[PDB]
Amino acid sequence: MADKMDMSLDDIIKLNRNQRRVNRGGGPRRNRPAIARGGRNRPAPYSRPKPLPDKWQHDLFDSGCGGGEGVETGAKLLVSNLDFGVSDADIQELFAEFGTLKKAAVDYDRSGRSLGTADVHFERRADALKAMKQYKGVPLDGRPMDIQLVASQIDLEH
Repeated sequence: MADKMDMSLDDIIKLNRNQRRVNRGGGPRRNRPAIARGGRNRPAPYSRPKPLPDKWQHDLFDSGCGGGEGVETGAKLLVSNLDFGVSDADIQELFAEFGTLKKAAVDYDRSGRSLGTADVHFERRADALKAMKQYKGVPLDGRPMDIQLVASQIDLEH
């Protein structure tokens, strides 16, 4: 067997499969309340734990959080419907007309080059959602204007 040490491996099989790693308690049985270490007795007020019965959404982000990275919940708006000479300040004035703007600068897109398409950034996702619902489909010249949300309200996506 190339062992000459354990000798009876069959014994190991039985002993190791029926081994006990905690002879100071434990027991894989559903008889005694399994508090584990710090479960149950921690969030419980006194009567019973309250997992937030009026939870508006869910524990997607958490039951309650308040952090970030500089972009705690930044909203990126995509906009497309202009001419060519559209600059950052230009489209910024535009979405300012659409509300308090933080930053908005233009991009060059699938149409060859310039078109007015821009990146609009706000701190609020709903403001962006309203933006991408309200102004989306709204005619502006011979065609309706485009405005969609990216990396913002998409936090629901899992």
